[PDB]
Amino acid sequence: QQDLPTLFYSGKSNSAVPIISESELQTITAEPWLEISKKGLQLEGLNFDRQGQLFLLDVFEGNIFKINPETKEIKRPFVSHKANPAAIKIHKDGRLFVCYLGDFKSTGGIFAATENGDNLQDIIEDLSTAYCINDMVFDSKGGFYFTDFRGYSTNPLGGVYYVSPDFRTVTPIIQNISVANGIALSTDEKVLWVTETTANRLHRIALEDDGVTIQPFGATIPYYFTGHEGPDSCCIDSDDNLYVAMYGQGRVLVFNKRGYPIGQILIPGRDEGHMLRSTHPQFIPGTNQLIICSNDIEMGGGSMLYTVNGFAKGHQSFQFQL
Ligand SMILES: [Ca+2]
Ligand SMILES: [Ca+2]
Repeated sequence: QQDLPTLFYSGKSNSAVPIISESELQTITAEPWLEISKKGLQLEGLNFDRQGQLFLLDVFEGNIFKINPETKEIKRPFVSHKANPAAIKIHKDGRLFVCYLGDFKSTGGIFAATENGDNLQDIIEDLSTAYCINDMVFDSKGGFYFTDFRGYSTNPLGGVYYVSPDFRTVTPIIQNISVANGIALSTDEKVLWVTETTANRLHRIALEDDGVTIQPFGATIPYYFTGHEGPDSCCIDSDDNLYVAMYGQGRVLVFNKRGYPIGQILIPGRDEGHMLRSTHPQFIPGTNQLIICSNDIEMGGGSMLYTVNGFAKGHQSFQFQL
């Protein structure tokens, strides 16, 4: 697909530190790519495997879907045995890691399994930990950072934690976050991006070489989002731009490597209150074609994946590591 709405490095989108308002951002409207269901499913957790196949899920029913981007064929290999799964991150060894929220209070955690639902492993046990995990991102060593999705605006119970490659140690990276949601590592893995949903803030965290210590005055707030509900999941491209799905806003915002907004992707029907639940953005491996999932549960509609071409090709994350 080459005739898809595309984002270019023109105007202020090509500036290192653009001074601009959201209404002035280079904007494009996403094209419908594939309807998952006529029924309302809370789509989330987009992630491609080493073979370029798309894996995603729906929070409330816990269905795990596998999609052939080429044929548009949709399969449903298995259903999560844990309540409210919210993200899927594929390991370099092929396993699917599934972050779940549980009861939203503390019964969340992370489990791993084959693409067919076999060999269920408790990476982060649910009942023994207070965590309710929404997303995660693997570093090149096999360790990973995850977001603790808890609390609300003035009750910052959330935060970000790092799990060692052997999965035996959990280390706090940054805490006192009002519902940490989205998370991403820069291409050099020295910068961690985190979205705080209930406070509408974007966090940029500069890390030391050990991957756990924050550089002096290294955790900052480069951007204050606006509108109900707030920032959700995010991913980066090979140019270190950050794509942030805005939950309840029917759009995705794109920031350059310095945390400045350079692009905006609208979901068809948002003005009328449709498809406002845009939750996750992800690139088709080896290309700059972006997929975005959203749903019309609020308006009694269905679940749909949308698409556009981003500023650059998707980044080669952990599952694509050789
Ligand atoms: Ca837990
Ligand atoms: Ca999310």
